[PDB]
Amino acid sequence: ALHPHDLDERIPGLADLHNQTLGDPQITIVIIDGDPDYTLSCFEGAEVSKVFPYWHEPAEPITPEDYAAFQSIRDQGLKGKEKEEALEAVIPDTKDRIVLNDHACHVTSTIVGQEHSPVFGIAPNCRVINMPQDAVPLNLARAIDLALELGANIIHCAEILVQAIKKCQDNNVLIVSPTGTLAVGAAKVDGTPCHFSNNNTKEGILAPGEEILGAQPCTEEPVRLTGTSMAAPVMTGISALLMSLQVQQGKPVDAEAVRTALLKTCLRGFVNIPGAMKVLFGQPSVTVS
Repeated sequence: ALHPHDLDERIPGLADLHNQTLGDPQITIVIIDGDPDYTLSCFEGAEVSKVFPYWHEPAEPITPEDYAAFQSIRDQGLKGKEKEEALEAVIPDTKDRIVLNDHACHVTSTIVGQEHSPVFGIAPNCRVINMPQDAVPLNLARAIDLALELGANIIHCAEILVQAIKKCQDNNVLIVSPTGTLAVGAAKVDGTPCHFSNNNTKEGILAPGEEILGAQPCTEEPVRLTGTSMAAPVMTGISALLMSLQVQQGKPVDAEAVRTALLKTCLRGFVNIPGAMKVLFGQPSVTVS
């Protein structure tokens, strides 16, 4: 393991893939989520930039104090109604945007956090564009059309929408989305599916979604979170690494090859980097077909 990663032990083949690539700046990931905090050191040296949807009215920046309030409530481990009442007591008007922006920090750090920082992401060397949505199907469709125009190889999300999704597929662009295109479910620390983890089966893959380490706004201290939307960025990173390797070998980026290699090798099952590598760059067994 030339680049030890938190998930090496939970993801067979990750260390070996990291040994070959940490990503390529010709691979662009567009993240449709909240507004992440680019002052965090995990983004120091990351190829990150923000493109705000121009059709949104800009929202007021959220204070560090508001984030600290949210983070204190999380750190306390407040749960159902207790958590709701506490958020309402202190950040009633900003809690919803904070959830989204907090999620954006975490997801983005999982994908692109720099090695040796508090968050080492799956693909620290890929180009990442955040397209923040916190200022707000139609809107998502508009975001996807913009992401395409921005040069996305991968669009990470969360009738007009159905067509926008098809346009991605028709144009060699991978869509990654959590179950609640590559659908991603969440595995427990031991590889089995989390109970909350939600066509999901047909075109979906399981990945670690429990106790994933990532960044939170306004502080250098990382936090471990659990959910299918914690597992999706892991697959976005893996997918970007596999695309990076296509570029490394002089070959063209092929998003559908990456997607099918991952699915062919619990939904469709747990991510199998070694099997997918064999399909993409080796000599796969006919039995995989």
